[PDB]
This record gives sequence, C-alpha cells and structure tokens, in this order.
Amino acid sequence: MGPGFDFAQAIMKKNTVIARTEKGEFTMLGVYDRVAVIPTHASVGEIIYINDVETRVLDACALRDLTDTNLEITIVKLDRNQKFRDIRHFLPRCEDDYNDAVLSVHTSKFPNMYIPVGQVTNYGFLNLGGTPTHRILMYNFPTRAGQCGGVVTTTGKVIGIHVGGNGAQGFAAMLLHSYFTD
Ligand SMILES: Cc1cccc(NC(=O)[C@H]2CCCN2)n1
Repeated sequence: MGPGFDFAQAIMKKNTVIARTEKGEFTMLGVYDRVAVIPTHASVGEIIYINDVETRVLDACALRDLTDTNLEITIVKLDRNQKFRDIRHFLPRCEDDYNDAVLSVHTSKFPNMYIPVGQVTNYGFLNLGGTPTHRILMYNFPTRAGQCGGVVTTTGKVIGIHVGGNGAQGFAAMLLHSYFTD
C-alpha cells in the first residue's frame, strides 16, 4: 500500500519458500545460492519439505554468539536445483533499532500476509521459551502462532526473522551481513 509494503513484497515474491518440518510450516528466507534461514525451533533434520517438494538438507547450523548464547537462527543449505536471488547486500552490518518495520509471512494457512509492526527496539537479551537468547528485536504487535520465520524489513533492509511473542509484543532474531560471508 506504501513503500514499506513495496520493499517487503519484493523480498517475499523472490526470496521465500514454505518450509515444512515435523514441527510445522514456516516462512523460510533464502539469502543466496541454496542457503536459507529458519528459526532454530523448527528442528530442521536431514530431509525438509520446500514448497511441498522433498529436499535433502546439505548442511544446517544452529547459530550461537561468541558468548555461547542461543541466537535462535538455523542456517540451512538445501539440495535444490535453483539458486535464490542474492540479497546479502540488504542485511545490516551492525545491531540497531529501526523505525517503520513490516513483518511478512507466507504459509499454506497465511499466504500474502504483511503486518506493519512500527518501531523496532534493539532489546538484546531475552529468556525466550526458557532459552537465554541474544540479539532480539522487539516490536509492539500482538503476533500469533503461524508467524514464526516471518521476515522483518524496513525500506531497504532485511533486519530479522520472527521467533516468538508474549501476546502483546513480538520478537525477531537479528540478521547480520557477517552470518552469510560466502
Ligand atoms: C516443543 C519444544 C521442544 C524443545 C524446546 C522448545 N522450545 C524452546 O526451547 C524455545 C526457546 C527458544 C525458542 N523455542 N519447544
């Protein structure tokens, strides 16, 4: 409807797939080559469904910071016959706060969903479902199950993926450029 939603749609329509694990359907962001991200709590195994196609997982890493604290991002390399548009140049280099963010989700259940979540806070530490978690972004929107893996964008930047919420607020794990140095 405006430039915020224009940037979000541009990411969703080229750089997401529907990922299915035994824990459910997730919005999965593709970053470059056959490399994609998903919340760690999706529990990625050796085989994953990608747009309902059985797909071997070539590698997967649940990321932690150098303090050995959970980041709640799993980076997946997919045995797929097609590369993602390379969007690594939209990723921020540093931890930050933002204005005017959009949370965008695409599953069988929530296709073509865009939420204007507003101001994004560099919240930092959160006890997320009993897991100490670092580099958490917070927005004041009442997010619901089905939105995990949702992409958080400003105009010009892909800043994070939705990983949880408490009924009043939503929580995203930061994406940083340094996660995807080739
Ligand atoms: C069903 C299940 C099994 C094991 C662990 C969990 N969840 C967690 O640890 C959290 C904290 C970080 C995000 N999800 N949930």
